Amino acid sequence: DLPRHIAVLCDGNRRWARSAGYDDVSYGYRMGAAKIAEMLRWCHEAGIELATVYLLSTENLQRDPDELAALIEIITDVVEEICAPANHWSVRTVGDLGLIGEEPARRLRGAVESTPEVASFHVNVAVGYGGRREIVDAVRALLSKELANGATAEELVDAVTVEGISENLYTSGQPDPDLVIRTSGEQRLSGFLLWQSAYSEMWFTEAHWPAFRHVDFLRALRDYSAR
Amino acid sequence: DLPRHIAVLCDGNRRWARSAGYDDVSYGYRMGAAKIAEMLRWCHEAGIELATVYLLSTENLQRDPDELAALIEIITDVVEEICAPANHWSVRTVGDLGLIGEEPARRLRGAVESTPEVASFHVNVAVGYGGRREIVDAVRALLSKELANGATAEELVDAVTVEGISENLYTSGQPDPDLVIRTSGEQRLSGFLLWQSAYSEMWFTEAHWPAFRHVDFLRALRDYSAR
Repeated sequence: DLPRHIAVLCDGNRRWARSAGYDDVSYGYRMGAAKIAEMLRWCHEAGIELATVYLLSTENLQRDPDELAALIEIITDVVEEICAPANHWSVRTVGDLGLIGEEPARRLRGAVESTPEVASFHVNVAVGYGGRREIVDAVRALLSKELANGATAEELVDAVTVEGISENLYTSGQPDPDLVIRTSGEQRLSGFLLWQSAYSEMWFTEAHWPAFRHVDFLRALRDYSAR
Repeated sequence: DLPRHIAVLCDGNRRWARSAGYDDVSYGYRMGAAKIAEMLRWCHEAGIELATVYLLSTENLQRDPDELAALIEIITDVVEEICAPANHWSVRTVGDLGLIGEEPARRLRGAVESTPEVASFHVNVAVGYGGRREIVDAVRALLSKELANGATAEELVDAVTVEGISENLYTSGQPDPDLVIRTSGEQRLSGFLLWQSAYSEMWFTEAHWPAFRHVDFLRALRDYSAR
């Protein structure tokens, strides 16, 4: 009836800013960041237990460093606001922080570790995230645990299961995404929460992320309800 | 401009049959089967190199046995027609044929093995297929091979890679889908070609599968191209 877990991909930050004729396209990320905060607030008040925001892809790391640095700092403010003690939200990083750089990773880890584990609203921040690699790391995690418990090489070949992989993903012990909000008219996949979102409802809007409004969010929820 | 690989999901058969007034939902499946044959001709003539058709999922295998019996008969005739040597189409099967009964397994496998290996047009038929289940089996094929190369327990733990899984799936050595077409307005995912379609375009229509027309197929290529 209500999504137990909503996943949001924020497409169209640069495209949005170019439409309005902003020469300086990092501006789009600032507005997208403001919007993420408002989205989490909407989710939170709607009664949704888990929201997963897409903050950074291995794709995004192919951008020009003059703008990537701006984007990395923006992501870090966003996370430090999500983790603010006044929210009392439980926060988890989904992805590798080994790709974003030393000082920002530090700031991000510091912020997320200060949040409670028990809460009524949970947020996953997807940073340094790729879906096929999540799956690969879940398999190696699974196979190290089996080796630690004393499995032989013959017994490992058969240790892999669908439950074992779920348990060893970044989103271990969480519900799978019930609804996947995709924006800027994008009907492409990104391999975001690739394994977990195998059976999620897709919802699309034409609006670019910085232009996403509460009225669009209620449309999303109604459409989910009506399916 | 134009897809190399189009994957198709044929939902709505039963709903279509009940919409037309039939007491027997097998009219929908028989009509879906006609539509598959037509679809494949369209792809071929349009210039598409690989088509993937989703014939039977592991979900579907839980049906009433007498309805599944009759569905699998329809699927078998579908594949036998697809493999007609007039076509000179290359056919692979994608999924566990060990789930559908021995006589259908034999008939299907002998129709496909009779098709050429080198052809201008390739067709995948997905029978007894599941996305997460396909990943698990690719992993176990991977580890099985390297054990046979005399790898140690701890060597197996590290052997799993993205490129290693891409090699051991049912779609081994084939291009990933560019475009994925789903029907009955279902904006779910159902894990069809989960790994391979991580970065594919999705195209949706409200029309049940047995109502699919050449014009929708044209609308799908037009949307794909303009994206």
